[PDB]
Amino acid sequence: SEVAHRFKDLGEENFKALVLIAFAQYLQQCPFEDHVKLVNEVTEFAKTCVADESAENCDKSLHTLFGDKLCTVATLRETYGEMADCCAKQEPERNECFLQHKDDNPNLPRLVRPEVDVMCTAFHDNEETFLKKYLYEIARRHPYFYAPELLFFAKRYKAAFTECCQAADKAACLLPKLDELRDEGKASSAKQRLKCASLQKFGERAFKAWAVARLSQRFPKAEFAEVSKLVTDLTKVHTECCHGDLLECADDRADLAKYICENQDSISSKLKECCEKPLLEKSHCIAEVENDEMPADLPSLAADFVESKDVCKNYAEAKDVFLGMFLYEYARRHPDYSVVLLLRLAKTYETTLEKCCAAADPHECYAKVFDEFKPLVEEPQNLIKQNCELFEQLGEYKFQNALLVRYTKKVPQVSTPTLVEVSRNLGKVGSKCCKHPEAKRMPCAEDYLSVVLNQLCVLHEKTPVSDRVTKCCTESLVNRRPCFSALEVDETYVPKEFNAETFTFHADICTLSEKERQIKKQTALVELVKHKPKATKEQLKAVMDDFAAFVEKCCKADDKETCFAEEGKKLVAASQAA
Repeated sequence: SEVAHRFKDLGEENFKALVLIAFAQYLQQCPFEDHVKLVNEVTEFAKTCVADESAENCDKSLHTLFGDKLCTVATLRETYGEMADCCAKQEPERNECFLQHKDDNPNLPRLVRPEVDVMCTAFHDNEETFLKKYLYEIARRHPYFYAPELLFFAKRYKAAFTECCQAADKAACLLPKLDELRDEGKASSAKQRLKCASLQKFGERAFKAWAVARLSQRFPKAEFAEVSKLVTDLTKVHTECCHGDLLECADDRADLAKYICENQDSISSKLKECCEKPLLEKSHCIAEVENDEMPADLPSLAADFVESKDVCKNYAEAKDVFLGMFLYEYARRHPDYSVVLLLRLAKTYETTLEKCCAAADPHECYAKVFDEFKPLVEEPQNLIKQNCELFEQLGEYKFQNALLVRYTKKVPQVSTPTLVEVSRNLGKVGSKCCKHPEAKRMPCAEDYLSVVLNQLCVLHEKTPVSDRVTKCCTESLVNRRPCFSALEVDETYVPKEFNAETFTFHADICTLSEKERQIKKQTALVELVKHKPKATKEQLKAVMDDFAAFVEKCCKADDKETCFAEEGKKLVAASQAA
């Protein structure tokens, strides 16, 4: 009985909660009230199996069980359309299908939060339904959210309400909290999508190279045998979470947090503090702790990898073991390199041994490897340096604007919603990393960038429109940023004259937040570029400022919606002329 074993391992509580997330990530357009019953039904089942492993269907694979239930409601296409065909199939082709349909940008109502009073009440009336509703939405909206981590945010989102609802000034206690979780969930979300993308599009070897270089930077004191085992289990944890096996993905992520802690001394010292915390906080901590200190006396790399006359011999026997070794070593000494930079050097190295380990004399041709690493190391350091400066000058909002134009000119074929989302996020690299010593910037930076880019890649992949995007995204995971950074203004671009309406801002813009308002301004910026790419100097940065004026002005003209529309009509003529 697997659901019984799993049920035992996680406790009714988290079992039940994880079940809701699996379903809600498989069937996103499905109603909460429905997901609630199905989970209730699966939960009621689980229990009979705990009381008797020999019961009726207690021997089924979780997917079999989990899919028949999902299908008691998926088989209706006048509501769910395409999803019905997976229910036509069987495990494992059916689960395989389900995953194949997870929507990255569902056509879902934008979630708005009710007043603080409204919320705090609901919260007291029934905290369970209140939090169920949360897990539900966060999950239907972010189909690849790391199941285990979601249970953590859940915990944190609960205490916000508990604490803040007793507080004297509820709204002031709370608001900033819901703002922190919302903000930090998105980042989590994005980060995991990248782990699944790895696995799924590029495969396990890809992911392993990442986990090797990553753990190694974080645990430079840990042995390879050690770091290797962690890399194996970390890989199983994300495989399961990314291929829909969420209960066991949590069960295993627990075990790892336990092992790590149990073998604390041999991994890292910065761990002490996480290993005393409650299970969900211990895995989050461990998952996000800082890098340990580097060993006092570590050799010179060149010795075993470029000087040793038995490098090719060693590389040939077990390449992947020897190659992990290089990365592990190379990584541990440079926590100032982006992980993708690291993997780029491993890849240079690998191919460098393929070529050299067959040439007559091997020693003389690979003797130059680190010489090849060099240009690979400058470019990124020079790009973060360049984009940080621009940041201190323009400030965030404007910076994003510059990146919008930059990326819009680059990949014009792309949906506006997207260019506005990805570019605002690309933009956010400035406030995240430029506040670090020239040492910490590259790992913070480039990696941030990759997580942003993989966001595009998946939003674009849905509805593919530009080939250069598909190219840069499919060509190799490790070279995306360099790829996009390299692209230049698409001259093939066939613009769209000028829309009469899409530049008519409406009075209600005055009631939205200053965040959204920038998103409205920015969206039109994007549209601008998509009509006049050819010549767009500072002049653009100038036409944008009018609209900001136009809004600030017309939002306070005591008009009858008049000047908002009527000024717009004159100003759209002003922008078309210029």
